[PDB]
Amino acid sequence: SMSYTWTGALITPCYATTSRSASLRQKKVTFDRLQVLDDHYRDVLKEMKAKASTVKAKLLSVEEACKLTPPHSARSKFGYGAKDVRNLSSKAVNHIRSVWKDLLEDTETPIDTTIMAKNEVFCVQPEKGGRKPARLIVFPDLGVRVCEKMALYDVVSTLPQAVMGSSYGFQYSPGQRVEFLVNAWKAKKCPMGFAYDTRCFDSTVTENDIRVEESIYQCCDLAPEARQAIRSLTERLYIGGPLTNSKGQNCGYRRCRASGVLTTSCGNTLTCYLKAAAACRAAKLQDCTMLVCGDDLVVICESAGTQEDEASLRAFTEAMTRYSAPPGDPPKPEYDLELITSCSSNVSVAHDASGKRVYYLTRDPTTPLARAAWETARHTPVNSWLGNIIMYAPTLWARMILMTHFFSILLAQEQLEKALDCQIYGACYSIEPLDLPQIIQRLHGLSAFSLHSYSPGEINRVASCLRKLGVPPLRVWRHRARSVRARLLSQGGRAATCGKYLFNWAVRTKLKLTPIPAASQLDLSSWFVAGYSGGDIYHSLSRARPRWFM
Ligand SMILES: O=C(O)/C=C/c1ccc(NC(=O)C2(NC(=O)c3ccc4c(C5CCCCC5)c5n(c4c3)CC(=O)Nc3ccccc3-5)CCCC2)cc1
Ligand SMILES: O=C(Nc1c(OCc2ccc(Cl)cc2)cccc1C(=O)O)c1ccccc1
Repeated sequence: SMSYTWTGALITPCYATTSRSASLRQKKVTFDRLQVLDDHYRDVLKEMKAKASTVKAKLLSVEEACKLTPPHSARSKFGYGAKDVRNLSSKAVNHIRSVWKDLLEDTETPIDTTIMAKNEVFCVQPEKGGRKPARLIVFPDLGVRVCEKMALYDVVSTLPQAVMGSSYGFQYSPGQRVEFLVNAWKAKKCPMGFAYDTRCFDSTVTENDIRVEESIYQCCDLAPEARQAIRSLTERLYIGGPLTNSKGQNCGYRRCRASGVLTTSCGNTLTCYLKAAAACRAAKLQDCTMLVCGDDLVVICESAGTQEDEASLRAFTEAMTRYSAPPGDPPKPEYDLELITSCSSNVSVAHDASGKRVYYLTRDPTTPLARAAWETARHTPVNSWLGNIIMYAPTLWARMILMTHFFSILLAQEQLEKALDCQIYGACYSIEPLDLPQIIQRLHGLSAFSLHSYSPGEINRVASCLRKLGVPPLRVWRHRARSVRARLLSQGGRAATCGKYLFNWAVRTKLKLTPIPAASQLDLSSWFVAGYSGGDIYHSLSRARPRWFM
């Protein structure tokens, strides 16, 4: 069937992407799907289902689902918003219960969704091609979104790890992700790795793929209401349904993956892993190790020879293509771990204070810098700069440019204690900048504060990027950081900890740096568990048992 059909009504609004480029994207994502399954597919599926059978899922109460709703989440068209939901207002709660009852009673009627163009900031690079069109977001009403959490929050948080095990990428912090990749690479006699990029993955997801995902969720121990809600949500929402623009006009119809449903990440991860694990068998790849994050797939295997590796890679592609997962860019075999770009990141190595080797994840900093620039210029709902500091804390660019620049602004605005929202693995987190030393110590280790001996390739990439974007050179940043550090140190408490730990690199005479005693208390239990892209998930960071002296 067609992934999408359009009435012709425009995708109306609500360098950066806008609704004007939405037409160009619609042409790309609108196509008929051709899917052929085989024995490898069926075998992998049964193996996945057997592991899913060990899961016991819980039905979330109305109160629990409401607290998971972001405060700025889209308002319902039924006279209430995210604030009313979080406060457990009578109107919001009564509507949610009516939506739930309707899922238990109605098993067939398609549920309405809103289609909208995403406004994301990308960089002005005219050296190769032109500006990329806006990505599209498809989401149901706020009421349907709360019910999705009640039925599937515990499923989508628990089931992917039980099924895929160590292959589930969202169970890893950036440090654990590097540990997984390095251990996998060094485990092979002669290693070969590749990244597989699917052209419009959400559009390649067929209605059978969605029914197959349900067959996996149905293996959980579920409360009868959860079982019926999952069944009704599959037929009425996940399989497809009608599209409505921001103005209320009928836009068309969807028969592929919705980007803004709770099961988007989980379903995409399961589907990608299933087709890839089956394709690995068809291509007859040796001792495979996979790492899957939604549509992002990386495979580390045992090399069979340059010509053989090229041949097996074409065979994997032909299998993936049959499964309705064709590539955008054809996959390339890599014989260095540092040469693999996975989740827009690559492995690099530095040294700690004692000269010991330390692996970390980095990336080209063009887009993180351009987005941080937009964020200082115009106040945005999500602060990509904060998330980049959290995720890329051990990197040369996040320490010298992002940390320095934003701590100087927070010092000037007297907003260090002010909690800001950032997206990590699709979920929204309300974090206070003062908590950054503690967070970094937990996700990356004490070493992240005393890392040095960066590679020539990494230094040159950071330096070239700064030149290309008109950003002052690294020496200017070291000078600015010494002032930021001094001002922070003088303020005491958590602010001094920010100066001492985050800007230790900026001083000629480096400090000892003992572990931060309060970092243990940080409740990070809901941090590197699962992916919730388009899931509309929110968590405010909390401290467990605070000591009076902290
Ligand atoms: O000795 C030498 O040979 C050269 C020395 C040298 C060169 C330039 C400066 N610039 C400055 O002082 C000013 N800009 C900055 O001190 C500045 C700070 C951050 C900047 C950023 C980002 C960096 C990441 C966090 C968010 C801000 C961008 N740009 C920045 C410029 C350059 C810019 O203007 N815009 C962009 C656009 C896209 C991407 C990055 C940038 C402030 C007043 C006058 C301009 C300072 C020293
Ligand atoms: O979580 C981040 N990005 C996402 C993602 O990460 C995969 C991934 C990327 C880099 C590392 Cl080091 C490790 C894993 C997979 C799915 C969804 C999202 C998302 O957009 O929320 C995110 C947040 C702040 C900086 C950078 C990335």
